[PDB]
Amino acid sequence: ADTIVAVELDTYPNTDIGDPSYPHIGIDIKSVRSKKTAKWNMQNGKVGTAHIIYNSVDKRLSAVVSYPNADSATVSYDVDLDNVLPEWVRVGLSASTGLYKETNTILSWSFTSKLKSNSTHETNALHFMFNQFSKDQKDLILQGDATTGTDGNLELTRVSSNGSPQGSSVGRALFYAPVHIWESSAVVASFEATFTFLIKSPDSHPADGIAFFISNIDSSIPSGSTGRLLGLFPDAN
Amino acid sequence: ADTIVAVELDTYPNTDIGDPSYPHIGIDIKSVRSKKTAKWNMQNGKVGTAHIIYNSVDKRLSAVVSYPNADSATVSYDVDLDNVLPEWVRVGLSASTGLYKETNTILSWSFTSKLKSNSTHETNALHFMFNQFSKDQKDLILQGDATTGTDGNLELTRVSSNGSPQGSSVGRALFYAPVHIWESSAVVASFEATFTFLIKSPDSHPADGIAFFISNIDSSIPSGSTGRLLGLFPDAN
Amino acid sequence: ADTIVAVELDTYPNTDIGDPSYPHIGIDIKSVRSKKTAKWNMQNGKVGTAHIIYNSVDKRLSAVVSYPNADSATVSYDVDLDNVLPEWVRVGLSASTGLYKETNTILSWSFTSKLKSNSTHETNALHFMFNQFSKDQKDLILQGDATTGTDGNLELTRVSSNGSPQGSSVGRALFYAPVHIWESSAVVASFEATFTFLIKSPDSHPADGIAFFISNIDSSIPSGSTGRLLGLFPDAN
Amino acid sequence: ADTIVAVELDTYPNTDIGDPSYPHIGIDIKSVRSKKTAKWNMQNGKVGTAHIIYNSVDKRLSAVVSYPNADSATVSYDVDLDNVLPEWVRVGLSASTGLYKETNTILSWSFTSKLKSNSTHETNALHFMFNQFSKDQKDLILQGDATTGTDGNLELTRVSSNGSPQGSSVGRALFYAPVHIWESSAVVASFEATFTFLIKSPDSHPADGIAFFISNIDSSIPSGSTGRLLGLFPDAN
Ligand SMILES: CO[C@H]1O[C@H](CO[C@H]2O[C@H](CO)[C@@H](O)[C@H](O)[C@@H]2O)[C@@H](O)[C@H](O[C@H]2O[C@H](CO)[C@@H](O)[C@H](O)[C@@H]2O)[C@@H]1CCO
Ligand SMILES: CO[C@H]1O[C@H](CO[C@H]2O[C@H](CO)[C@@H](O)[C@H](O)[C@@H]2O)[C@@H](O)[C@H](O[C@H]2O[C@H](CO)[C@@H](O)[C@H](O)[C@@H]2O)[C@@H]1CCO
Ligand SMILES: CO[C@H]1O[C@H](CO[C@H]2O[C@H](CO)[C@@H](O)[C@H](O)[C@@H]2O)[C@@H](O)[C@H](O[C@H]2O[C@H](CO)[C@@H](O)[C@H](O)[C@@H]2O)[C@@H]1CCO
Ligand SMILES: CO[C@H]1O[C@H](CO[C@H]2O[C@H](CO)[C@@H](O)[C@H](O)[C@@H]2O)[C@@H](O)[C@H](O[C@H]2O[C@H](CO)[C@@H](O)[C@H](O)[C@@H]2O)[C@@H]1CCO
Ligand SMILES: [Ca+2]
Ligand SMILES: [Ca+2]
Ligand SMILES: [Ca+2]
Ligand SMILES: [Ca+2]
Ligand SMILES: [Mn+2]
Ligand SMILES: [Mn+2]
Ligand SMILES: [Mn+2]
Ligand SMILES: [Mn+2]
Repeated sequence: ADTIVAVELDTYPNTDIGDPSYPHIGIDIKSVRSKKTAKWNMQNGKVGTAHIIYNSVDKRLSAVVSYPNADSATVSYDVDLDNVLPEWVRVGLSASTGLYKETNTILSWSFTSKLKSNSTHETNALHFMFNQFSKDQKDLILQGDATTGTDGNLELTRVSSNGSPQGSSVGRALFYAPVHIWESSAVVASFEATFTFLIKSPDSHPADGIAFFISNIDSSIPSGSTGRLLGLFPDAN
Repeated sequence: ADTIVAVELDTYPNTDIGDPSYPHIGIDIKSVRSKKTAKWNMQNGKVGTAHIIYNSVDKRLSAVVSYPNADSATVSYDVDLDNVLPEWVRVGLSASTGLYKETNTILSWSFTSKLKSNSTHETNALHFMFNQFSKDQKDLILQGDATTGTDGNLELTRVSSNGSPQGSSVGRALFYAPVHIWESSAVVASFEATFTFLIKSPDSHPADGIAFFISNIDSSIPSGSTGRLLGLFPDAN
Repeated sequence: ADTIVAVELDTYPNTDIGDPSYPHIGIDIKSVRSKKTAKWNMQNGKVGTAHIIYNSVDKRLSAVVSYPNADSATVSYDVDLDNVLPEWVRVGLSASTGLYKETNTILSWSFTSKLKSNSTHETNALHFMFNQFSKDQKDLILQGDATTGTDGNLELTRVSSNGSPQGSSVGRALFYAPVHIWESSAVVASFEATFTFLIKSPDSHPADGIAFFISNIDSSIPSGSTGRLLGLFPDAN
Repeated sequence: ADTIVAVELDTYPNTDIGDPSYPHIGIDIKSVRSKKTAKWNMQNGKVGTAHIIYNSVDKRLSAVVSYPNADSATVSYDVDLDNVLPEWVRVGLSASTGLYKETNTILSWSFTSKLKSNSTHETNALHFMFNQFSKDQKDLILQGDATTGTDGNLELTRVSSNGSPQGSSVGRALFYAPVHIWESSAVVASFEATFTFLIKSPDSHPADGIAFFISNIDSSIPSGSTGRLLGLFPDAN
């Protein structure tokens, strides 16, 4: 299977698999059962912002999710990515729905990664910023039900003609170029990601969530990973 | 077949195909016969720097090549890239040798492209910086004789284990991710590229040169494009 | 006597001193009488964007002003800044009103300057971005009627608590740190500036305009430089 | 007195005031007696690099110092800068010598600070990079014995005409523009600083060290702060 490290914006509580009894943000390391979570007050129909950061000095993965004029939610977890992910990876966004649904619209997404060599202290870096998505975005790899173009946004999951989100949907978008996330021969390594989203649902219980993830370069949506699996894992192990 | 826009650092004069009688830098628009050139005092064995810039406001492609403590060579050409290249392209470096040779070593390469929407005025951007190249640089597509790893450098053309250049060689390196170079519905579009090189040759007359180029995404080294064709064109038309 | 280089967004035509008979954007080099102008379709009440760029390779100062979903206006002028401005300067925004008025509200302002050494080929750079202004913005030098705080915006000229513009007003805002705009020992040098503005007026003829300028570090609003002088020049010579 | 937050590269152990019995790097919060330290293998005559980082999500100040092809030293400390420093500050570098001496040469220095609004989620930023220091660097405030120009470097402490470092010297360099380090109404605040240095001494025990610091905007060298006080504190409390 693929190797996944992700930050999830979980909108639906699946208490039988470790989720707390309320929407939450979490840090997932090779498992959908978050290693750490924090309560999240998701606002249906409002544009939110998620910021993820990691640096090899502290080797701590943190994330903060918030809405304009509102208290934010934050979660952090100490993890050595050199022992979890392959040297080269691809980064992306994923989302899913199951019995319950919601729109999983991405309005913007930026990412920056830097690697400083230990031998010459020279830096290698990558940065990309999307504030508008095109109908034919060649620098993005769309998987599953993900689509771009409508209103210049990226719709990770299926949305019908009348604008209603569909259930049992899963979709992801990965940046085309592989990213050198870590190198034993580097003095300092770090990355940051930011994305704005719009989660809207008709029912009282929206599902299932959105996640920023990092994985092996040839990663694909695990078959049947709709619902609680967030298009990231093959099972709930 | 391929669509090419490039800035050439032509070290060998091929006066039979439009080249001036001296090393020069030039702007090539869909043809190896530069639309504009400038005399270049290449210094065999010294590390040089090349800077290329373009913006849709002025629709002018300019380049400056220089060596520390020496007069620089500059060349500019008016050109609307919207009417020359396809919307999406790939950027890279190319180099070749023929009867005569030279090392076509790249010590660093950076690139930045920005596109501003005409509707929301928001910007999309891409930036990458290579100050060290590794044996397995996954975010680079290597073609022909290009290799990476030795001394953390990118050798565009064939060189022995000691550093001796070989003739009849051609190689290119392209950034993995496609770049959205121009968009009709964009207020301003621009890009810049910078690369440091080391051209060293044992013979009196080195050849054939190095070039920074922009092409269709599926661009490949044209058959037989060694020597004077710099691995960019199929013929000298 | 200050040394001024500026890009003006001239809303009121003063034909007695060289202005064309319509709103326009122009490049002013040590004189309010623009060296080059372009027709500008100012839209009263709407937020617009102005982008200014200059690079030592081409030695050309260009600017583009536009409003979402509308054609833009562009003006360019070839000028060697090392022969016009002192090596060190301060950058800022200025605006004024006279018999007629308008709000000269700045919603955001960014600037980036780079100087690359000719001996070591290394670069010095400065970048600042203001997407929100505070009541006490310590990194900004406010002159005349300029104030910060109201709705997180920078009001260059006097406005009432409700938003009504006042006549006979002049104000400027300069970045606190001096900028090394040019250095003889530099291979390449360049800068870019961007700002969003909101010009609204109750009368049929708004005045007088907004300008992005570069001046000697100790520059101040010339005595009586309200109205047509845009707070930049002592007279209309 | 001033309010100081700093990262010290302490080359001389003063065990009577809390220093460990070996050169070290430390985090100083309003006191020369570091809140946290780490063993540092300083290499006399070699160019080293220091990287400092801080972010409001983890509220952790970290620093890493190293030399090419050698293990690095790292120190991290939990601290909420919002409760230690004033809203606006100035950043700089300081160094000193006492009975024993060393050259406290700075070859490069960069800094970046970002503040994201909680009501608009828009960010304000500042970035500066010095790879070359000029004899008259107007964007730098030099204090005490600090000088610039010699070989394009910044000499924090006095060096004789023969190139020998002098004892009982103290000097600092602060960036001209004040920096908005924290803002209650900001969702995320962060900053990073990097600088290369060259510490050389004929002595068997060089002294006293270099430090990157953040202080009140009107900060000046405390009288008599040579030696173990690193030009940052008035006493060793
Ligand atoms: C029949 O009940 C079980 O299945 C429904 C529907 O599950 C699908 O839809 C949800 C929401 O989109 C996805 O998260 C799932 O992966 C499926 O795709 C669940 O809603 C039920 O959950 C409720 O009951 C559980 C058992 O007590 C509890 O743990 C949950 O937190 C929730 O209260 C239930 C899921 C069984 O795994
Ligand atoms: C026999 O002479 C012709 O061929 C040689 C060798 O050409 C190959 O090597 C060069 C240098 O690496 C490459 O640029 C070519 O593409 C081939 O790979 C050339 O050196 C000769 O050029 C000289 O003579 C020309 C006159 O015929 C003159 O125009 C050139 O400027 C140069 O002085 C020559 C090339 C014929 O096309
Ligand atoms: C009495 O007329 C002259 O003065 C008025 C008022 O000038 C003040 O207000 C304007 C607009 O805010 C500022 O630009 C000035 O600097 C003063 O502060 C001007 O409006 C008049 O201009 C008109 O008439 C001119 C002469 O025919 C003509 O050239 C202008 O284009 C305009 O049509 C006039 C200005 C004399 O200098
Ligand atoms: C007489 O000894 C005391 O003073 C000398 C000189 O101090 C000055 O120079 C040093 C080095 O440049 C600076 O750090 C000081 O601030 C003064 O400017 C010190 O070298 C002595 O230190 C040694 O002895 C101490 C007492 O046992 C010990 O704690 C130190 O670690 C060191 O071994 C000494 C300092 C008294 O405070
Ligand atoms: Ca869940
Ligand atoms: Ca040639
Ligand atoms: Ca006018
Ligand atoms: Ca000490
Ligand atoms: Mn969960
Ligand atoms: Mn040529
Ligand atoms: Mn005018
Ligand atoms: Mn100490």
